[PDB]
Amino acid sequence: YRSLFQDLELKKERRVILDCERDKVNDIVDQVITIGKHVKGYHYIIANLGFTDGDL
Amino acid sequence: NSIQIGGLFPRGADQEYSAFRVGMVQFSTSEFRLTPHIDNLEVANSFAVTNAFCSQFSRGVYAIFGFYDKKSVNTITSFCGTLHVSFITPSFPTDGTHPFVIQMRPDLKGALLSLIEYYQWDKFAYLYDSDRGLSTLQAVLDSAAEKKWQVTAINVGNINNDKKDETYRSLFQDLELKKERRVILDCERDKVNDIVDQVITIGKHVKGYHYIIANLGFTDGDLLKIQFGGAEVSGFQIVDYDDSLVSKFIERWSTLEEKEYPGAHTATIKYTSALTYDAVQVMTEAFRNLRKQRIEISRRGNAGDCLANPAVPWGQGVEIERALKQVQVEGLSGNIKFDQNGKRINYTINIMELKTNGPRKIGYWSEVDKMVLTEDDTSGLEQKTVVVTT
Amino acid sequence: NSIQIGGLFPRGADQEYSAFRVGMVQFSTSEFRLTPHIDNLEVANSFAVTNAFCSQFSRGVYAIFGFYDKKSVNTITSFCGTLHVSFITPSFPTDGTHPFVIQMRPDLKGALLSLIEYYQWDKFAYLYDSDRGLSTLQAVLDSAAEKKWQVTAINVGNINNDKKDET
Repeated sequence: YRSLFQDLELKKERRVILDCERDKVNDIVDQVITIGKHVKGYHYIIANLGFTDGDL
Repeated sequence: NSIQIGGLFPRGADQEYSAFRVGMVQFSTSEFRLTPHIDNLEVANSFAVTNAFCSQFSRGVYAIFGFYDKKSVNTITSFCGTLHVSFITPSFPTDGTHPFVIQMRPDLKGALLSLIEYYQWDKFAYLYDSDRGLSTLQAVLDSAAEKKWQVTAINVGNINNDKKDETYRSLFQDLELKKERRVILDCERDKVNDIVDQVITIGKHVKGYHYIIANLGFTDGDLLKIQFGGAEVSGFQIVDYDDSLVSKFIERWSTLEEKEYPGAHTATIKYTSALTYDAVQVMTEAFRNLRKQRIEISRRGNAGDCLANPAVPWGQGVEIERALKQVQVEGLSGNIKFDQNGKRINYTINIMELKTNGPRKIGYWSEVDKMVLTEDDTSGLEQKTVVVTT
Repeated sequence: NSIQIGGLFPRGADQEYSAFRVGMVQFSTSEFRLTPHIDNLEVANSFAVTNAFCSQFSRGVYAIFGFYDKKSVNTITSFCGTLHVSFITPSFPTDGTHPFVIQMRPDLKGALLSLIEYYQWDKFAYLYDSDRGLSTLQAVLDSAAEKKWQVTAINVGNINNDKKDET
């Protein structure tokens, strides 16, 4: 993941649409927390019906 | 030879009690047996402290040992300053000089000062908890007078566990008005971890922020949770794990069964417990020094009431302190020496920093040599400063 | 109905004890009269404090009176809290809600902050002794954060009286 989001930094992406399973959503959000890219200036879109179901 | 001593401990200080028994095992000798008198009374109640104190005084103990509250420190100083009973302590150093008050915890403030001196901060927020005493705050303010600092001190410690939440978000929002990038936390490890977690949740651990954790437990707390945030983090370590004696300590410390010694079966250890384990060594070293001096100390154990008026000090106990301060041996904290006031001297503390690979030392702060960088430091961005012919 | 009471007057506080005598005069009544147990001991010495305290406790006095040091506040609070014995003081108020504690000093900090607001100050020095406690310091700093101020606090009180001039 850290290798992955670093790659996003080269494009300096501020905008990402995740499309993953309830569990993968959790792990991804967690890693985003650890790398801290949940700060203002980023944005996300969770492509599933479980958006409320997720532990946001 | 039986040698009775006290054994005060706060409830929930299990690691320290375990390490204490470890001290009893490691340094036991046929020449004499130490005779601990364990008491797990709460530190919060000064009256209870008085109770245990008079109780062990009835025990006729030649020494007493344990932690103390900021609320309780004056009591211990009063009695030990009264009955001339020596008292070693892991806890924070006394703000004032006292007789019979040995203290295991190195003064920390000067290293903090030099640390700020290195980063050359002009202005910063300063959180603190009342329980360790505000003396550090008095120090940083005194420095602020000379060094011209616009420090913003705040106590977080009044907050309830029940609503320790919005109070934080409200707090850091207040920091935003000054747009502070630089804050020194000064809290106990639990509230340390909580505040760190809140910093995580609010996300203010990205690059461009910085922190300074004012305690010896800088490695003891989790930092993995914030290691990757990009904000720089640095602290202190009284206990180098790299030390051969220390790694040797780890070799067995891991081995101990969790049942018999809870909290002990781990790769690491809190510095405080380490200070306890060292303290027992110091005590025993002192008693070994006494018998060699052939100094009789067999005072009657029937000391009677500690409230006795007039209170009469027993002289051999007064002599004991004279040995205690003069004692010098290695410990988990490394070399230890005392002043005539019983404060620690000739000590030095490692300056930790967290890095993406993991935590690392960068230098050491002597009390006399102040800050001293290691040569371990590498280099900056060498672009070969692009040579340009003309 | 004579009623035994404690008496813990710090040494050198003569005017206070005299005022106590006047108080005994003004309110004396046939229904009951107080029975002071007057003592003049150092307020700093928590040991002696506990000594006289348990001494009057042996008397089983139904009330106790005297001052307390910042060093000793924890003592008397710990005892009245433990022994459930009433006590009265004119010493500076505790920061916490302690049972069986009476105190004649109104809190002064809010009026102080108010006075600050009246002058609409933004920056100032703040000399302080450590004796009455740092509560006012914590307060003025708290207001300093919110009101956006520039405190310059200094602990004058630790200075030795011998060279007390050069400092």
